[PDB]
Amino acid sequence: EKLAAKQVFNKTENQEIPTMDTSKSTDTLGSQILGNTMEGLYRLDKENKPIPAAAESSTKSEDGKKYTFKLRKDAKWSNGDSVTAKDFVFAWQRLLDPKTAAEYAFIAFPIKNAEAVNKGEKPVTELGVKAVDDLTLEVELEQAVPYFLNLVAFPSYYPLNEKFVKEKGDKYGLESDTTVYNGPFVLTDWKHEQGWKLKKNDQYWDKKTVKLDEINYSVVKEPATNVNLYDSGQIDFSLLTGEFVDKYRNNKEEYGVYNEPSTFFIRLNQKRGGQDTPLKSKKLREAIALSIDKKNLTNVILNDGSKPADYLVPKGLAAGPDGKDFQETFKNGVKPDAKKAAAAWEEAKKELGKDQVTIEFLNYDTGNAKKVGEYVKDQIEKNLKGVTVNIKLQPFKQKLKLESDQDYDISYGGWSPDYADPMTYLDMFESKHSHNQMSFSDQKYDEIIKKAGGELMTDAKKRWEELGKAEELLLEEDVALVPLYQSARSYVMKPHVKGVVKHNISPEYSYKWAYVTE
Ligand SMILES: [Zn+2]
Repeated sequence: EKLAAKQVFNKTENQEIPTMDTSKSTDTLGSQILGNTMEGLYRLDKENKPIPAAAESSTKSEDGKKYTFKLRKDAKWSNGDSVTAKDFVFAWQRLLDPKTAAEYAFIAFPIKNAEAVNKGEKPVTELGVKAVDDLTLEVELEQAVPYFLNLVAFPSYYPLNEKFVKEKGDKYGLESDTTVYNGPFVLTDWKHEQGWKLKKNDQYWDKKTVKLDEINYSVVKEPATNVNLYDSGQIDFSLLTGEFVDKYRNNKEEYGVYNEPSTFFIRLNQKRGGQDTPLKSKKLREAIALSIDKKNLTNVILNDGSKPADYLVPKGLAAGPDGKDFQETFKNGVKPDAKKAAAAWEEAKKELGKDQVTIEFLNYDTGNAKKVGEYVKDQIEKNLKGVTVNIKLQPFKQKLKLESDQDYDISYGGWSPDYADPMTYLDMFESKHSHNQMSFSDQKYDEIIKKAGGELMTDAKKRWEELGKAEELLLEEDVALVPLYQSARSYVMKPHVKGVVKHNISPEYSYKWAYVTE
């Protein structure tokens, strides 16, 4: 295993990075690039376990509500500034400051006074996080969270250089030269919708461990172009979907499958801007959930190890107090049936006072997402005779803004867990939660969801049954959204590229331990 001369890793992504502002990032792509150009207090190691990163150690109080983090004196930002505990004070106050309008403010609510800060009841200075020293960060929690060292390894908890963010203002995080880096790599040559480079950060304290000199990224939206780039040696890595999986499936040196605790689904928006949509109809939402044969979607279109899913909480995310997987236990979801779909759609005509309906289907502009869109559109139109579904392709940045603004009717999207617990899928759909984005509201659901939260440390077992009935109320009774599949990424990786880590929680990839052999 001899090191090569060129420590260069070439890949593609099929979207432009939405933003490099840590406080406003909502998505797995920004998380990937931030998770390689920043460093939180902790990071996930090669087997997804939280280890000291920007902190060199941490202590946990008797009652589990106070944390003390000890930082590295030699840690520096890419502009030469020392990484201080005040960078953690600033970043966390900025994520929660109402004026920031951060859609991920909620992931910091475990911090003391965080939700009061985000509501605007107390000033940001009351946030349960203090810089006693340049190298000592103490953090007070509302209550004990056993996976808190995991949460500080999540990108929304990454630090920020206040002086740099204040100087760049509203340009902060939109450009590679308007972002500053405390991670293993720096972001350079960020050509919007084209590509960007990760270069080894010479100002990083653990630069001795980083072997890659650069990771090159191109935006490529067509799987056929990705297979050509890989075969010609232009790139070292490619996801595989559809017919393109068949060619590589048998190659034990290069082919892998990433089995992701992650699900894709159709969002049903009940209120577009401030006007009701046909999706207010419980019978229409039921009819859309019954009309999609998911077996043909995953076995022919995806073709990559993805499993059909009637459930939202993915299999292998978390296990209960008896060690049984959450999704194997409850097996929640509506089972598709074309005939039940028709009969529920007949009922839906009376609820709405219409026999013909036009719903806009919001979709990614990538090659395999088009085929998924056309399949679902053909399934709904075929089984709900009189429904017109108009597909709208959008790039990811623009698609995420339409969703957060609720300027859509139905949307195809996916959720990657923020933590190894079903609440990361379920909490989204409580009334007025940041990521509902479909004006779905059920008082029955909100009560059960928030009961499960204080209960984890007290009555963990009752909580497990509570969340199972809550997903049941959400999928089968209310039919708030339509799950499609549990994701599994097919890929090829060149044999000479070693040590690349796939994670269950974002950042999805770490490259700091990756190296190239000959
Ligand atoms: Zn290579």
